[PDB]
Amino acid sequence: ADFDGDQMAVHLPLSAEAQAEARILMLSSNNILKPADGRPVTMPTQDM
DNA sequence: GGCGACCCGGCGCCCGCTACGGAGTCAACTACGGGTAGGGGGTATCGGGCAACGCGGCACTGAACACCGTTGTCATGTGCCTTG
Ligand SMILES: [Mg+2]
Repeated sequence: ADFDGDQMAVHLPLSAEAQAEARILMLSSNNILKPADGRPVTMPTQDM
């Protein structure tokens, strides 16, 4: 997702189970490593 | 005469979402006959508006008895005086 111009859908987990999964499984901070080859993907390089 | 290419048909698909324009189009006819449906007309049936009149507590009716309280009342008992 570059910032040239891009829209991103936002979805709402409703049930207690859904927000539980989103809190535990689908969290942004528990997916540092890319599943393709198990290397970091959450440290981009453009500016920092 | 099954192999064989080849030929052909015939089919199967062809990243993701939002968000983003409108446009809308060429050749019968009449007669009948019914039946439904509308309209108003009139009619039986259901629904809305009022004071007595159901109640009840108690209250008055005190009236007529009852419940103590009272000073009415009586015939009948002590104390002093007179005579045996
Ligand atoms: Mg982009």
